[PDB]
Amino acid sequence: SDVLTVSTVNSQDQVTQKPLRDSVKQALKNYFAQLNGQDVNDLYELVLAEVEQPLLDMVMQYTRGNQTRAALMMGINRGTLRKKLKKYGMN
Amino acid sequence: MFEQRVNSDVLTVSTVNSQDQVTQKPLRDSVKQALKNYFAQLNGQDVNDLYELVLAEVEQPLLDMVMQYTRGNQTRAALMMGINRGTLRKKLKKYGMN
DNA sequence: AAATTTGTTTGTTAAATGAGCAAATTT
DNA sequence: AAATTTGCTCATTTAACAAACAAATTT
Repeated sequence: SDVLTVSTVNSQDQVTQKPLRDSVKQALKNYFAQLNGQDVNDLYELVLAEVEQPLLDMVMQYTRGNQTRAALMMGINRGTLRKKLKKYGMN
Repeated sequence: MFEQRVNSDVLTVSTVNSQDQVTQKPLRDSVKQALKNYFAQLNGQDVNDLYELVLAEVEQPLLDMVMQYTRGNQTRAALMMGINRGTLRKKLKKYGMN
């Protein structure tokens, strides 16, 4: 049914799968909670910043540094991929 | 004085440790493990859409959550995400949030 | 009766793309 | 020594943008 998922344990020590989208809902339920109406500004860039980096690490780890297969896996262009590598100084 | 909160620490999730103790790990680690899990279970099948897959799994709840916050208001939501109100309206359509 | 937000459009800017190449690098 | 990937470039398609503004809505 749904492919991006993370392991959760309940009080009965049962491990169990739960979408990543549910974790993001939580990270942000929390983000806002701990603000007290202080303006947010760049939340799109913030969330994305934190999602691109682990995606890039993990697909470069998988494709043994091969930038070319990485781009093909992710479905982005070799250029794009490089640019993003510079952005996070991952090169 | 104020204490440093690194960017990893700004979006965080509730994890339990080897001592049955609740603690806040970065969201980025949850993304890392989602993908680890994902590769393990792939078994040499070709992939061609992993960016668009991760993006969809992430934008959908970023949107869902921000529009709850602005009690449905598209203008503030776009100001507070940092994107043009047109993109926002477009992304919202993309997932039928209207 | 405001003030704001929506829904839609326009022209402009910025980003992403594909193709091409020599020169490194892996095979 | 052949095959592939890198590190550029250029040019082209596509997305994101800010600025409008009448019509609907919320204050």
